[PDB]
Amino acid sequence: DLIIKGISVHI
Amino acid sequence: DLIIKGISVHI
Amino acid sequence: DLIIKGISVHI
Amino acid sequence: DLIIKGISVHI
Amino acid sequence: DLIIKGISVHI
Amino acid sequence: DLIIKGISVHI
Amino acid sequence: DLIIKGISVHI
Amino acid sequence: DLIIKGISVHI
Amino acid sequence: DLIIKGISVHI
Amino acid sequence: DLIIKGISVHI
Repeated sequence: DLIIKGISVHI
Repeated sequence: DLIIKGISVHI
Repeated sequence: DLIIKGISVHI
Repeated sequence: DLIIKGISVHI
Repeated sequence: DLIIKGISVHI
Repeated sequence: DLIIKGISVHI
Repeated sequence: DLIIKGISVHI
Repeated sequence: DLIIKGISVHI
Repeated sequence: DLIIKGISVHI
Repeated sequence: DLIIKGISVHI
C-alpha cells in the first residue's frame, strides 16, 4: 500500500 | 494498492 | 488497484 | 482495476 | 505501507 | 511502515 | 517504523 | 523506531 | 529507539 | 534509546 496524497503532488 | 490523489496531480 | 484521482490529473 | 478520474484528466 | 502526504509533495 | 508527512515534503 | 515529519521535510 | 521530527528537517 | 527532534534538524 | 533533541541539532 503506497499512498501519496496532498494538495499538490509532483512526481 | 497504489493510491495517488490530490487537488493537482502531476506525474 | 492503481487509483489516481483529483481535480487536475496530469500524466 | 486502473481508475483515473477527476475534473480535468490529461494523459 | 509507505505513506507520503502533505500540502506540497515533491518527488 | 515508512511515514513521511508535513506541509512541504521534498525528496 | 521510520517516521519523518515536520513543516518542511528535505531529503 | 527511528523518529525524526521538527519544524525544518534536512537530511 | 533513535529519536532526533528539534526546531531545525540538520543531518 | 539514543535521544538527541534541542532547538538546533547539527550532525
